[PDB]
Amino acid sequence: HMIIIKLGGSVISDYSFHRHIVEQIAEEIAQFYPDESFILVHGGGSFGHPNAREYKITEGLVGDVDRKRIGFSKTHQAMLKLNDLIIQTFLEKGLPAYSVSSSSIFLLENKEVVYGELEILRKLLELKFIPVLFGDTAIALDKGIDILSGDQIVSYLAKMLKPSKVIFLMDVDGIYDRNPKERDAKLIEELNVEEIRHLLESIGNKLREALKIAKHSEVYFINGKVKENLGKAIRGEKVGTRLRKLE
Amino acid sequence: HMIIIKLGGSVISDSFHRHIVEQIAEEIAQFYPDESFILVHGGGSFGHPNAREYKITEGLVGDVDRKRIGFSKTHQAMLKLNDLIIQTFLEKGLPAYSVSSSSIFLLENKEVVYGELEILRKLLELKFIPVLFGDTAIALDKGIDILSGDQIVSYLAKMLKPSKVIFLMDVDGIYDRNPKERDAKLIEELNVEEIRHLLESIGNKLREALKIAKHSEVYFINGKVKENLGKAIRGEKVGTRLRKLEH
Ligand SMILES: Nc1ncnc2c1ncn2[C@@H]1O[C@H](COP(=O)(O)OP(=O)(O)O)[C@@H](O)[C@H]1O
Ligand SMILES: Nc1ncnc2c1ncn2[C@@H]1O[C@H](COP(=O)(O)OP(=O)(O)O)[C@@H](O)[C@H]1O
Ligand SMILES: CC(C)=CCOP(=O)(O)O
Ligand SMILES: CC(C)=CCOP(=O)(O)O
Repeated sequence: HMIIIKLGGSVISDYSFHRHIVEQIAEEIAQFYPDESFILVHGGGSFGHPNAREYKITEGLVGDVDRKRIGFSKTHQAMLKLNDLIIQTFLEKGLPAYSVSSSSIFLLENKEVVYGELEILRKLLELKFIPVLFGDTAIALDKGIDILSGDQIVSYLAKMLKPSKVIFLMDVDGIYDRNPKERDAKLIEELNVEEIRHLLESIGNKLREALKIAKHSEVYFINGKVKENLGKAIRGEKVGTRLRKLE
Repeated sequence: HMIIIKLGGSVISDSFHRHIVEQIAEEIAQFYPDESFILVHGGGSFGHPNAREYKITEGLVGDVDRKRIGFSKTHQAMLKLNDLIIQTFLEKGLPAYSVSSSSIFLLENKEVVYGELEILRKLLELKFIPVLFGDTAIALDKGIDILSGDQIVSYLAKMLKPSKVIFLMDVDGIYDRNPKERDAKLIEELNVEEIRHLLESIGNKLREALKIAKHSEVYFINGKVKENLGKAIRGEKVGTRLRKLEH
């Protein structure tokens, strides 16, 4: 009875910010809160990618370690600024969004969460709060520092909290049989593991994490810039790309 | 071999005293990275108004829908002040990293009864400087509550057992009478019996200090004079000194 919604990076922003679509997402959620429990995870957007790439966080604690520590902290602060933008938008619509710093509760190894703290998340959901996490800088056991993607957060949360469904808000209507740039690109309504592996053999992080998530939850990939898509996915109606739970 | 420094809300705000934070950072730089440091700061003029307004200390009672929104608003203001302090520390070349207190702690009777400490340890190991703040917090009894900096410091003292805990205050230390009286005398060496004498006649800080002294040496110093922090870190004579309890 809990839904995890992953706000795409290109969805919420591009240091830009699309207030209108965040209001749309909040209004959509308000039609189901507080009857359903929601965890939100928002991407780095135009706030975290600048500093992460400028400081090359994914390289680890190598070379100029002092500059990399400073940039680690600056990138986290920028992500906190974006998180505040989103949280304020959600509060304005009457929804009690509450911020949870991903780097405070997660440890990384090989881009994957290998250590987590979920009790405060559980209690937040129990008191009918909407916890809002974000792709973040994170301490990595192998390379000191790394970038924890929102997809990995969602996969850890999926395998630990076993939500009812996981909804990915993307810039496209769902998963396509080819690159949507191409002219003949067709949208896959019902996704299966066969076409997922076929697509991977030729974004890929998203398909891999979705393969893992589908073990525990039903997955949706929808276009987050159209309001009714979120409600349709929450209500289980036909919308976007559906990846049913692997049985 | 690690020192916890608690920045009182009166020296960091009451508003933002950038110069005092800059002095604290310049003093800390004399020991980084040979000494491990954790920093906790209060609400000052950021979390105190919101917490007084939304009546967070009453818990989840009355109009709870407003209480949740105010809980979140207070946390966001705390994050804003935290960012001010963090950016100040970063400009001076110290890798201060923001740890969200409400993300890793759970309260009962205003005391931390649940806590996540592994990320703090990993931050200290990788020569980072964690910076926590007095915060809003989930309470197991009243739903929501205000987690003060003194309680954070007492919990971290129990768990991590720092070499010392240093309280930065508006005054030179613990006095005989109130410092507003002309004849007040500064107690340069505090013991259990002098503490107990003082309580029977701020008191929260003294109770927490009595608890902390079981694990660590405590210093009460004036945060407005730059050199006091370094005098306390090196163990020199400064302010009030509560030695670690023996038998
Ligand atoms: N078959 C496909 N179906 C859907 N999207 C695709 C496909 N092939 C390539 N893409 C592109 O990959 C992108 C995936 O975004 P992604 O990188 O997962 O977001 P984030 O940066 O938040 O992780 C989409 O914007 C889309 O343009
Ligand atoms: N016996 C005393 N010795 C020293 N200071 C005192 C005493 N009694 C009251 N005070 C004053 O009361 C004020 C309360 O400070 P407090 O708000 O507890 O610190 P913080 O800002 O860390 O919470 C202090 O600034 C201090 O000047
Ligand atoms: C700070 C940062 C780039 C986090 C990861 O972003 P995303 O969730 O992978 O879009
Ligand atoms: C959010 C809030 C009122 C924090 C209070 O912290 P502190 O007791 O001033 O250290």
